[PDB]
Amino acid sequence: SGFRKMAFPSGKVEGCMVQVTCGTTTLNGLWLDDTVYCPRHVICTAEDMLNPNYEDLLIRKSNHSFLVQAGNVQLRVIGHSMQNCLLRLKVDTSNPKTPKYKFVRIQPGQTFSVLACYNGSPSGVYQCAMRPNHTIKGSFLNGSCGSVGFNIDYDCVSFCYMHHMELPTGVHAGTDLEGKFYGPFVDRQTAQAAGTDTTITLNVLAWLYAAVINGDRWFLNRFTTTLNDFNLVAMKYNYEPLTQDHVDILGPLSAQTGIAVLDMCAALKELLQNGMNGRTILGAAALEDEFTPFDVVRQC
Amino acid sequence: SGFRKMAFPSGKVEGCMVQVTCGTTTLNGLWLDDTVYCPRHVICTAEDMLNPNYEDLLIRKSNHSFLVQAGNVQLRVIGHSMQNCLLRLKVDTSNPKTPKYKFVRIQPGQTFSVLACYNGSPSGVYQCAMRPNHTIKGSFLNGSCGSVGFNIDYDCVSFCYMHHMELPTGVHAGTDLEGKFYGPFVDRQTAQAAGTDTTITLNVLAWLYAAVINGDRWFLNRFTTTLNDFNLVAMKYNYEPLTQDHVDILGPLSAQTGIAVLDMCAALKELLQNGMNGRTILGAAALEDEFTPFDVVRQCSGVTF
Repeated sequence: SGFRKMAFPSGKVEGCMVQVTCGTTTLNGLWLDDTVYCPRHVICTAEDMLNPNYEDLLIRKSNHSFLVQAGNVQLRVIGHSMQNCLLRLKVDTSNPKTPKYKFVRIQPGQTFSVLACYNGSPSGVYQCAMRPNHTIKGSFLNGSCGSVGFNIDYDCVSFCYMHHMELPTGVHAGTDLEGKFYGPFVDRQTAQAAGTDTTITLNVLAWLYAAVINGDRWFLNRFTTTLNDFNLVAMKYNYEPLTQDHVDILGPLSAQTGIAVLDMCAALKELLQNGMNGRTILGAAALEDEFTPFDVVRQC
Repeated sequence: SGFRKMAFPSGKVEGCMVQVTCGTTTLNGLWLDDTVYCPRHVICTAEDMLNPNYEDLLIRKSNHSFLVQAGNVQLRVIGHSMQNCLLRLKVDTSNPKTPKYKFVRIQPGQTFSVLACYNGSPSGVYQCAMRPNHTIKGSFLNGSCGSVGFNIDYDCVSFCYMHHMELPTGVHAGTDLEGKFYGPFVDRQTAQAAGTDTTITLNVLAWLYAAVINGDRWFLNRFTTTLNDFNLVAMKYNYEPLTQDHVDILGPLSAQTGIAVLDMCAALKELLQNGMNGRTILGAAALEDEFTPFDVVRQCSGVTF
């Protein structure tokens, strides 16, 4: 009955991780059935990343150029095709561990589990949220490229992210499982930057509801607010504006705590204005926003 | 790379999770080769939790009393025996997913990952620490009893925790995989409470070396301290006394940054006396105490399994 940053169990994804090498470059690939997805920049080398032409680089590559490996075993790549920023290699072996899966594109503010990898082997798993500026603040040392974010519903894995690169600020950028980047980024060593990021207002409130559900109700107050006035304040603090939609989503949690949503806004409003009094919420000494209402409901 | 709180990949432990039932009581079990480990209070029903005689209740228990399930399939239990607060069920089938493994008892301040399960099916994995008062600030709903905690080494899974129960505090308590409780707790619905917690000073130091490694180093200074002086401060802020033995466990991290342990203590000392000044460390508004010296080497030196 506590509150941990939880990830989905990583098992189904672990049995999908492989290693993909081209010359001196190695990163991670996701092996599903007879297909291996990985970031297309596994083909660039040195003075390529300096704006390269992937069509041009790919056409010059042969199926034997790709050294794919599941543990000891190489897998024979018997075909390929680019799809936006991914490579979709074909192989002569099917992965018997392939779980029920689908590809989904995820909205900013949502969360997922990341199984970080290096040379095809799992290092660790962790939960995070897609920032509103489309970056993710993960733990990603060079070589982790091709790690995947995923969600798990019952038996079925929804892949939503593959890591590609780190930005200057030190945050990370990637694509869905169809090669589409998240955010206005390109896989080239051109100097790009993160859009400004806001705090995920919807998540903070869910987190605050999770505090209450756990016997922590010190931040609560008696006043209320309109949606209008809460936004006027929250946006001053670089919080994302709040929509009636966001309010409804908080419906079940309010029902469960008895605390009205705008009242909880009134609480957050006060927390934003008046520091935090050195007090802690769920052990945190700042406000958390990498928890969705779904998550809170799930864990609590 | 940022710096997150990572759990170990849970696949190998997922492969050993099962469902154990005695009448109405359904919890989780750990299936290794032909043994299933679960908390012995699975035998209890209702007010048996109120100080029960496990020795006598079990004497009346018969093998087929136990309903053990992996996925849809039933695992025939063909024998049982108690080991402190655990049941050891014998089954007719060796677990084909049994990983290389061992049991170890963990010490206060050490960390590990928990795979929280329900009806023998995993729901989530997270990273927590064994508190100084011998509790764990976990996340458990009812049904999670039998959920296990582990660390992985190369290929070898080290099981160190099996969840039994929650305290009035909202914290959690359970055993090593030999049935031995952590701290002074017994598996009975009686009146037990956790002692006051302290901040795991060793870990906070590790967390600070971590920051430095990531180039987050605004908090260092050109000064040092003694154990005694650092301890006279720490203890005012409810930090655990740092021992010479602790100092040695930081050796790898102090060598990799070339910053002496006592030199970092002096910086910690000043963080305590002067707060953080609105600034952050690894983006955190506060000091982290649940990353071990080991966790850091691991996560900052891309170690896989």
